[PDB]
Amino acid sequence: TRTLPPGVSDERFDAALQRFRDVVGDKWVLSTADELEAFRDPYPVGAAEANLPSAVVSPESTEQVQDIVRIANEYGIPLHPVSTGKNNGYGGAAPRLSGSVIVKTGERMNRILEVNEKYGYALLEPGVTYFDLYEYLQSHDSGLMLDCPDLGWGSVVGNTLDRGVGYTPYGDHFMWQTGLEVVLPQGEVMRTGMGALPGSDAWQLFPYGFGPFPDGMFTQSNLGIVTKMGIALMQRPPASQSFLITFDKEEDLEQIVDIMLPLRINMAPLQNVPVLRNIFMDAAAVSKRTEWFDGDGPMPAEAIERMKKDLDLGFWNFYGTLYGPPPLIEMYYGMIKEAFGKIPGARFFTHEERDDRGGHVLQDRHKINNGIPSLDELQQLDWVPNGGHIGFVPVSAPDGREAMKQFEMVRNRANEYNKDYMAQFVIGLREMYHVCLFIYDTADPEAREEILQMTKVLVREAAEAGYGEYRTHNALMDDVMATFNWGDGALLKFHEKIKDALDPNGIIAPGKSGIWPQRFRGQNL
Amino acid sequence: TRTLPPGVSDERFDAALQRFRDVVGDKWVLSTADELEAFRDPYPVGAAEANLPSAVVSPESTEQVQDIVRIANEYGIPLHPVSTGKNNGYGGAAPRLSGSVIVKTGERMNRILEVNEKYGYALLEPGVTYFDLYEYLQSHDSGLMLDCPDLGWGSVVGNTLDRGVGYTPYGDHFMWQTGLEVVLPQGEVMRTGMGALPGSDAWQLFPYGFGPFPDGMFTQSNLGIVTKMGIALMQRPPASQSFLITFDKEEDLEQIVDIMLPLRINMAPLQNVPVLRNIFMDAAAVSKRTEWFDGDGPMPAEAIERMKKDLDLGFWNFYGTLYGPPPLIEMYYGMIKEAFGKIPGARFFTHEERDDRGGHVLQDRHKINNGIPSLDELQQLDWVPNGGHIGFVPVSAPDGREAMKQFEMVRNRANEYNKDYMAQFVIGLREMYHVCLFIYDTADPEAREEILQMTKVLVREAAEAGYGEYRTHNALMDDVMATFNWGDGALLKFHEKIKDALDPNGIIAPGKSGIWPQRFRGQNL
Ligand SMILES: Cc1cc2nc3c(=O)[nH]c(=O)nc-3n(C[C@H](O)[C@H](O)[C@H](O)COP(=O)(O)OP(=O)(O)OC[C@H]3O[C@@H](n4cnc5c(N)ncnc54)[C@H](O)[C@@H]3O)c2cc1C
Ligand SMILES: Cc1cc2nc3c(=O)[nH]c(=O)nc-3n(C[C@H](O)[C@H](O)[C@H](O)COP(=O)(O)OP(=O)(O)OC[C@H]3O[C@@H](n4cnc5c(N)ncnc54)[C@H](O)[C@@H]3O)c2cc1C
Ligand SMILES: COc1cc(/C=C/CO)cc(OC)c1O
Ligand SMILES: COc1cc(/C=C/CO)cc(OC)c1O
Ligand SMILES: [Ca+2]
Ligand SMILES: [Ca+2]
Ligand SMILES: [Ca+2]
Repeated sequence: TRTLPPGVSDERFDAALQRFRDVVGDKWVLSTADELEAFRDPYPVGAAEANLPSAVVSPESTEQVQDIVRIANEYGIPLHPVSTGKNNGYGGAAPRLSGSVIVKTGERMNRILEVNEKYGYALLEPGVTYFDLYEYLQSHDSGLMLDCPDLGWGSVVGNTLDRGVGYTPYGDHFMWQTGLEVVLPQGEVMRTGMGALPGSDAWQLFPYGFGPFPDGMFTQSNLGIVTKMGIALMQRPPASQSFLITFDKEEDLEQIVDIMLPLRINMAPLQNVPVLRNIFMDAAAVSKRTEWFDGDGPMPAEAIERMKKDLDLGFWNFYGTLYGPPPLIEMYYGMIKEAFGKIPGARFFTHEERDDRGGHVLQDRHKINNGIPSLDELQQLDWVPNGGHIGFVPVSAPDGREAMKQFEMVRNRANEYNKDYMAQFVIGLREMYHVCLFIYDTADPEAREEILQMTKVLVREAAEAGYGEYRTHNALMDDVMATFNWGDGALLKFHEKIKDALDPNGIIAPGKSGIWPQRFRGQNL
Repeated sequence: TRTLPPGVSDERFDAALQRFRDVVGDKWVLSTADELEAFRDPYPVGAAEANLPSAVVSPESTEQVQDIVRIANEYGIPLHPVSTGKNNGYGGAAPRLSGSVIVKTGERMNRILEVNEKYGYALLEPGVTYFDLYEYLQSHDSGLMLDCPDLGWGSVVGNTLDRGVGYTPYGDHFMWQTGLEVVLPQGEVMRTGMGALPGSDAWQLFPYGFGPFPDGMFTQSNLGIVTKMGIALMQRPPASQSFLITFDKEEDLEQIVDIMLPLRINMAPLQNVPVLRNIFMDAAAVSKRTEWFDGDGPMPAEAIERMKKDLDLGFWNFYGTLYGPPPLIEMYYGMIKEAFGKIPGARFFTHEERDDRGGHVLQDRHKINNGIPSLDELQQLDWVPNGGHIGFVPVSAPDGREAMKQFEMVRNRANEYNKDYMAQFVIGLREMYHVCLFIYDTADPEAREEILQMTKVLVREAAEAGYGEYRTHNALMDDVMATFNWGDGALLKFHEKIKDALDPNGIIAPGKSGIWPQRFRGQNL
């Protein structure tokens, strides 16, 4: 065929593409199947085609984004805005609504607009990756550090707008977000916070501004195209130390979480964001499945014990990092060794104590936790051939028995659909993100379908136990919004009413987070 | 004359009140001149009458709130929701729009719904004062501590909904707000975050839920009536120590702020929210103006010197608190002494070192910063007869020169309108609230008119320098919103579209933060 926006003829789409070319330059409008292939989900879900873009437009300026949005309103073209488009696990760059035009802001709006060393912040355009920001801070001998997710090729801005997270004390990216500039769905531009007071220098010093705080309405959202975003940057501490605790039993998870909470809730001695990764997650970072089990179905217990023995890891591996003067590091590490020492079999290693293959993960977290971006986690996709992943991430109370129950519910479905269960518990002050990566052969349509069906059952199963996900893939967005339905869907009704108010023609990423504007509500897609 | 809602007849109002009576009980609907006098602004601003309530309704439950809002929609009666209604300095309980009915949620909805010791949170109704919650924590041998403003008789919820602040590490109340329940302007009820997932234990554990993050839109806002709100509660540390640094010269302000920033930006050694108060603010807390000066206008230099000598305080007095094991306190306090000691005339005191009258402020801060509510600061209102105050609170970069120019700018105008300039800088990580309390004789019409015209001038002057206010009085909300006018007022136009979409009848607190629903837009008020 040719992929087209819903309701839009071949003819009117050709016209609108030429309007875009007049705004951005012919170079920067892609509309052919060979050109669009790189903007498909690199980790596709389900057997069938889905989430197909009709074109890709790369603007160079806030002004060009306005003009793009005006043209889109004139023609009823839907727009999916991305920064770097690296949302792998949740859809890649692909739109939720098939036929949408991707607006890749970060291809050319990729400039670092300010890094302020005195007050510790940055003012960024969407194309700035973590690597770009790191090389800038290194170049200018900065005293600041950034906060990055596991992979460095994403966007500081784009990750924030999906409320992603990293692992330093500044790991809640949306919390340290300060000021943004946004083009609203009919082309008007707006600045939040002290940016709305012209001549203020405090756009990136004071988040709230005056009046209703709106910045949160542009995260996991479709109320506009963000063109600038500010973010706080932490001073680098004078030293740091990273550590691993290996735990032998699957059932250790309960005592691990329970001892952790008192050590974490006051942000000391667990100063950073700890991660609790199972042996499958760690083995996937350093080895192929076939090294351990070349056979059929779920991995047997003896192969698991071989994994743990060969890598000298446990079933549960705790990674953390301490910052500050060396005496403060010694004391805190002492408190952490005494507390988790009560769990029989716990073994402790610093980042200076492990140079084997099993310690490759520890060395990678020691980078990530010190604001040094990395791609070594890509090695996880070599667990199986042509590997891809989807993120199933329920929220869990920092309680041992609730975690244990989430672990068991998920592994039981994992086995049923013949998929390994790799887990990374990402631990905040009072909440945990229970990251379930399902790694699968993207060239196998049967595997792709099992992944769709399995995660659709897990969304439902988790919700029936009172567990929701914080973030999800294009293919699960409707399902996941449907679980947040207290008061006969009051939350969704709220978002719809606001969407239709700011977006009367229904242009911006329809269906993002399950939020469709009037003209699409009631169809399949 | 009877105070009536705009456009509502005497007969339609009387029917509407009776319907209110059928919902909450006849006891809980005040409407006579005598019953209303107590709900007028206790610190009135300007000579003229303004902000008059037409009635006060006191609901017992969320369901009654819903019914109140439905009746209001049917009769076009505007509703000013408040919790305890002690927003003194900003209007008290008085509505922005005269003729509004106050919905005082806190009078009967005053119950603590949950205090969770393990995860450290509260779930509260709007009527829970800081004293009430402190009493609960004391009776239950709680290991938690709250965070309170200077006056403990206000609402934890209400203060949060105006983005008020306290002085412990949890001093940013909105940040630690986690979950709320709200009756939207047409009577439907909604829960944010994990509260939207039926059966989740995580409403007060994970703030964001899924999809766009809305809770900020209900702060300093008129998009609904809030009926429940959660907030995180910090663990009480094993020890604390408060301290006072006195600085001799007016001109020291610049050096105090510039030495302060590097000790504050990493939240250590300045772990709490330091305040920097001037000698008038400290004298007003412990003495009357006439103890220093009886006569003509601004206070002369000899008299200021008498206050400093008699109270053993400086012109600028810096108050902080340290928390933790005594080794840590001592380390941090040694760092604070070594840095600020570089300013000639700096003098240092811990809370155990001063039992004189000048030390009463230090001892009050020592309570506040340890989560112990107080009404001692009410004494500042005895500076002059029939004392009242208004909060003019521009935001400042944490920069000595910026602080100095704000100080000079406000003092010049204070002099010009024959008022004393009481200052309390409230110091965040990257920003300062420059609290300018103007204390005045509320019974004197010319004094009230001076307050109105001086602060009108100050809003305009500050914004011409690139400064805005974080919070303001009823009388200044249109002037302050008007300064945030980047891109031809994009911010206010964004808020009005949301306002008109969730409040089609224009019911909830019209004019709050200068946001007026369409049916009032264009008129005087
Ligand atoms: C092995 C692996 C590990 C991972 N680890 C982590 C981790 O530790 N933490 C984590 O957070 N994620 C993690 N992820 C997920 C993903 O890699 C990152 O979150 C990634 O940074 C998101 O993609 P991005 O930065 O390119 O954002 P984008 O793809 O550019 O944006 C994501 C979404 O935000 C919205 N958006 C983006 N830009 C705009 C804009 N200008 N205007 C409006 N809306 C916009 C759109 O909805 C878009 O689809 C991991 C993924 C994998 C496969
Ligand atoms: C001497 C002095 C010192 C002060 N110090 C401080 C200080 O340190 N910190 C500080 O923050 N303030 C301070 N203030 C300001 C004020 O006294 C307090 O902030 C006070 O706690 C606010 O009043 P309240 O808690 O009763 O809230 P309320 O008056 O009950 O509510 C405040 C506002 O929030 C909104 N609101 C409240 N409840 C609801 C609801 N249920 N639904 C919808 N909207 C709602 C309304 O717009 C309402 O007017 C001070 C004032 C004085 C005079
Ligand atoms: C903490 O959030 C995430 C962490 C991770 C961590 C992956 C490491 O195996 C992945 C994600 O999406 C695919 C996330 O959203
Ligand atoms: C920090 O916020 C405020 C502090 C204060 C502190 C007053 C102490 O004199 C007052 C306010 O409004 C009147 C505030 O909004
Ligand atoms: Ca338990
Ligand atoms: Ca009923
Ligand atoms: Ca300076």
